[PDB]
Amino acid sequence: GMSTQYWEEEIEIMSREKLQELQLQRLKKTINIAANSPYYKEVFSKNGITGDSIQSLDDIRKIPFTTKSDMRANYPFGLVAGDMKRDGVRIHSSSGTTGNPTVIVHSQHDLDSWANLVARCLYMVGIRKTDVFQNSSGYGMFTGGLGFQYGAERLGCLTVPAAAGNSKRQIKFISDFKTTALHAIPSYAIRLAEVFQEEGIDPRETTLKTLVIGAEPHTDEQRRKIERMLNVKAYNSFGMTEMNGPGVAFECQEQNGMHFWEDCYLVEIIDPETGEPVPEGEIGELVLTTLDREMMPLIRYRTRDLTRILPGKCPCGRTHLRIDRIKGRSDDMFIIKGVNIFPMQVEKILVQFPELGSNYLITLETVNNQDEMIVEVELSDLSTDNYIELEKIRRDIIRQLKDEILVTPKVKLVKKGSLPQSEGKAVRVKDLRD
Amino acid sequence: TQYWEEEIEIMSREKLQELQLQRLKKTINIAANSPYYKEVFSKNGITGDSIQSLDDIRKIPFTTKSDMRANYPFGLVAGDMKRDGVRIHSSSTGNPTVIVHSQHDLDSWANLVARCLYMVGIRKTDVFQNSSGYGMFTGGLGFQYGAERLGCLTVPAAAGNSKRQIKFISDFKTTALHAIPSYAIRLAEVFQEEGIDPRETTLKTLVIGAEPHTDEQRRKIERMLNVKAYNSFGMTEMNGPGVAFECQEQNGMHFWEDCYLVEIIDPETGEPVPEGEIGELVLTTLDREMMPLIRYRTRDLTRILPGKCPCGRTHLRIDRIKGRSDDMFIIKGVNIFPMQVEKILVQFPELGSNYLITLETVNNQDEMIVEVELSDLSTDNYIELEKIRRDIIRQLKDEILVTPKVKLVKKGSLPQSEGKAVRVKDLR
Ligand SMILES: Nc1ncnc2c1ncn2[C@@H]1O[C@H](COP(=O)(O)OP(=O)(O)O)[C@@H](O)[C@H]1O
Ligand SMILES: Nc1ncnc2c1ncn2[C@@H]1O[C@H](COP(=O)(O)OP(=O)(O)O)[C@@H](O)[C@H]1O
Ligand SMILES: [K+]
Ligand SMILES: [K+]
Ligand SMILES: [K+]
Ligand SMILES: [Zn+2]
Ligand SMILES: [Zn+2]
Repeated sequence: GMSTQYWEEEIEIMSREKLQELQLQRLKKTINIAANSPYYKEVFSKNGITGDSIQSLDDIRKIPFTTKSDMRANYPFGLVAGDMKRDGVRIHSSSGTTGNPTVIVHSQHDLDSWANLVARCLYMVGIRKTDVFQNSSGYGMFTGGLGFQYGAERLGCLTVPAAAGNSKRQIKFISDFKTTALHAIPSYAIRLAEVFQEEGIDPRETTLKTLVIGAEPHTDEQRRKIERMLNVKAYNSFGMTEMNGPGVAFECQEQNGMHFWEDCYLVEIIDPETGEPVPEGEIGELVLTTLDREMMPLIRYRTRDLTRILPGKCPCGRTHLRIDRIKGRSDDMFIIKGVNIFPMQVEKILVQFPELGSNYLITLETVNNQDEMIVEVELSDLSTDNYIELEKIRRDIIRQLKDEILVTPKVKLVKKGSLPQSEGKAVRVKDLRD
Repeated sequence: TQYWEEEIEIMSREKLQELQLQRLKKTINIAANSPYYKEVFSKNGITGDSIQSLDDIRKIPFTTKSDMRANYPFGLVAGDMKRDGVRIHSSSTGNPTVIVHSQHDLDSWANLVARCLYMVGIRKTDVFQNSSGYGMFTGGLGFQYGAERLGCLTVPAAAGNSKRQIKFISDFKTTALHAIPSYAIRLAEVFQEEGIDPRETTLKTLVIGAEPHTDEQRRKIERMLNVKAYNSFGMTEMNGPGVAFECQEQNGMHFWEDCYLVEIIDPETGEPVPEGEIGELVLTTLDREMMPLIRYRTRDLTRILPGKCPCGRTHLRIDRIKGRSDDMFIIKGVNIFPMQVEKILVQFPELGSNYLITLETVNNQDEMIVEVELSDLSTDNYIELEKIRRDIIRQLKDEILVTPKVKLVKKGSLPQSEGKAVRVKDLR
């Protein structure tokens, strides 16, 4: 607190009263912009939302929630409010070809606001322009790639856009370029420490000092295990494509709850049953409204993430609220290797193969500290194929699943009737991870 | 014509040489701070007064790939990397080359890419899709920063997943696409597989590079997708994309002489070739500060196309890159380039674009086999296709001065590489 350094001091230690004043000003601006989108223009017309409906921050509960289903219904540009042809500079899309994915469109302002938030996060945990920042996140459509790339360049780091995979190349970059800061998912940070030992390098004696980990749920003990393996300080990083990507919520150097940047997001913790705010400090669904987005703002978006607001002031001096770890979700979505997957994406691929039966089972396991996804599917006794032909089909199933869910799964063709008789519900994901 | 930077793109040759000399002296003074060029300049008596004319650059020795491997990773870094270094890129072997950029270097690079896209008619109203690999490879971030700088609605699709590439083009109404020539053909084939006419999409402009390709292969891509395709040159050492680029005349690639000093040197003598002859492309960065490169031997073989261009731009044009020095192979003591084989295969419409040259040793003698896929448009029978196969062997024996074995294979039988297509497989 007495010796804490801030990227934007005036905003990061802003009084709660002036912070709420800033939220209300940006909330009115966001509602007036979103009114230009075809989607929110209909929502505001149906629910009588005018430019005078929002007079306080509590007036936001007048607006209905925006769901993933509504965004799929208005795919691809139903929620675009700005001039996409003149001001639109980027699209970020979620995985899939069997269904309508999620699309977020950004203007140059939106990219700058997003890069500033990521720079604010990196600076908060002690990362400076003198640091060598390596990003092991996937690039392309994944917001983790370009998100940290623009943020680290904005801070002034010597960036190493390593991208995903190739552990031996990740270790080569750290050794040759003297990397000090690394962005990786918790499970891959353990893999890199393992590969360091395989190549005869002490993972505790590298140039690494700071680690940024997120994208998937992990315990505080898992993080402390990563800190001991690599002799580093690891910080929890939260974000999602709908909210830009990285830079949404981030731990401070106290490593106790993730500070949510309330100047760019309005945070609500909602009871998934009633749809009403939970008692202060209880676990509920995270519902978010963008406050600095102009091309495609999102109002009261149901993340389906479950968390709580941690009570008490933080010793770092920052007044922005802190959320607890995200330990689960209120929908059927699962995360493997940091990638979000829906079970229907797997089913929509399997049904295309007449050699397969309708009964399938997706099992998630931890092997050698790395996450593995196994897809068991029964064979239809209609299959008039031998071993060589069925094995060629199995490889095609792996290929079509890899293209759809963006992770390589293990496909096992099992005998008809071998898989256990389900309760008759769509619950077909058996997670066996700790 | 419409220009991104009119004052520079149609600048008089006299003022363009004046600009080159000013930036050449600056580059030499900056590079003198690097451990590598500090030794090179001291050994060769290169001072701040050695360069008085653009011809005085021939006082400085060449920088090779071997020199960069020897000084890997930061032996040629001239600026303050800890303070001002904002990115490291790696080329696509042994230890890959490393180029370190400052914020100035990234801005100069992004500006050159936006200048290129604007030259071929791409505007902020276009939807730009980049199918280049994203990460250490300069094609990803290089075209991303350029297209955003111009103001395009960018689609960072990255490499692979053809079904997803086609979905983005259909749903986001993509108008401009960056792809390697071989992948542009793959996308057109996948369009047909998914029941979409590849000639009836929102695509208007294509940017193709990385792979050496013939003009006829480019015209084939233009007919498949009903687009205008433009040749894009670049390399990690020279930033990446935005180095050289065709104009709307599609006749030679304009080299941006405000950021690069171009030399065509004879690999034997080490002297400049007679004006317009084929030699090794030797390049010097003019607007790089963190890690400038002086007289770098690219290993690329090309020539400077003579005459001014009808587009009005005064920047010189290079011909297509016939091939790299490492791409060349030796069979029966005869030097042969893979592009010599491709230039003959493309003039047969019965053949596909996918081919593979395999080199083997049979009975202590070297043998050269050329596998080439048949196009689905071939309505010819056995006797007619065999007459074509004999004509292919004949025109090849006359071109490469060696008799090869030509085998017409089924469409899709030859392997497709993830990145650049592999045209030569040496098994000796
Ligand atoms: N730090 C984190 N801890 C737990 N879950 C996280 C964390 N960061 C992200 N997630 C999960 O990932 C989701 C965001 O996924 P996504 O939009 O695909 O972005 P990304 O490319 O980073 O995975 C969140 O809604 C949440 O469920
Ligand atoms: N337009 C082009 N036509 C032919 N060859 C090209 C072209 N662009 C690049 N190349 C080749 O690729 C080399 C650069 O490769 P590299 O630095 O690894 O970049 P990249 O990631 O795009 O492959 C050049 O030296 C040249 O041999
Ligand atoms: K730096
Ligand atoms: K995730
Ligand atoms: K645009
Ligand atoms: Zn704090
Ligand atoms: Zn021209």
